[PDB]
Amino acid sequence: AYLLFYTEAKVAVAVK
Amino acid sequence: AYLLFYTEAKVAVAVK
Amino acid sequence: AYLLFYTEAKVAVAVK
Amino acid sequence: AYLLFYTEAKVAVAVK
Amino acid sequence: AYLLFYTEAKVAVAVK
Amino acid sequence: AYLLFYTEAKVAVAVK
Amino acid sequence: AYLLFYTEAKVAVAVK
Amino acid sequence: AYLLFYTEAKVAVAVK
Amino acid sequence: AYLLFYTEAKVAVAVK
Amino acid sequence: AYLLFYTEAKVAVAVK
Amino acid sequence: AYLLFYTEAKVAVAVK
Amino acid sequence: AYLLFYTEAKVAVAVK
Ligand SMILES: [Cl-]
Ligand SMILES: [Cl-]
Ligand SMILES: [Cl-]
Ligand SMILES: [Cl-]
Ligand SMILES: [Cl-]
Ligand SMILES: [Cl-]
Ligand code: NA
Repeated sequence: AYLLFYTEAKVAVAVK
Repeated sequence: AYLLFYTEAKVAVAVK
Repeated sequence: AYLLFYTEAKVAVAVK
Repeated sequence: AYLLFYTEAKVAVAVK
Repeated sequence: AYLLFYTEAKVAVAVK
Repeated sequence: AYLLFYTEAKVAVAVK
Repeated sequence: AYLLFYTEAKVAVAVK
Repeated sequence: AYLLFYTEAKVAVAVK
Repeated sequence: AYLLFYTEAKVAVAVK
Repeated sequence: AYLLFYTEAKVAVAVK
Repeated sequence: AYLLFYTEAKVAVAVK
Repeated sequence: AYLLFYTEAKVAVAVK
């Protein structure tokens, strides 16, 4: 898996 | 803010 | 676990 | 020049 | 935003 | 500018 | 040797 | 302080 | 492929 | 191979 | 081993 | 400052 960044704006991180 | 890694095992990432 | 940059395009962080 | 990781998502390397 | 490694020790990733 | 990666196979680097 | 970021949390740089 | 990669070539770490 | 910081001296980014 | 940087004028990156 | 950033003030680096 | 790597054998790190 890798770290997925996404914008909420502010940066947030998910794991895929 | 900074990236906080934490284990649930698997690593998860929060933004503090 | 290791935090390893990679690219197959942009870069991502793998969790190993 | 600095090599600065950033994200707007994947990561990219800015050159400053 | 930039992803900047930093230390005050341990190392952390700042989001700026 | 930032470093752009592309497939040429081997990874190759350009600048945008 | 590689310089590999890792986390067990903050991060650290492994020498492999 | 930030740990910033840079290049003048190989790379290097600046402590700012 | 992975982008791995590497040194034997200065640091380089290995493509693996 | 390694990422080879050169500062020519914008930075340029070769794969050696 | 791992790189240890510590205080001596100035930061210092030990290969632990 | 910047991190200087030199071999004394084992590699030593100095902050210059
Ligand atoms: Cl934890
Ligand atoms: Cl805190
Ligand atoms: Cl680990
Ligand atoms: Cl900054
Ligand atoms: Cl520009
Ligand atoms: Cl410097
Ligand atoms: Na969310």
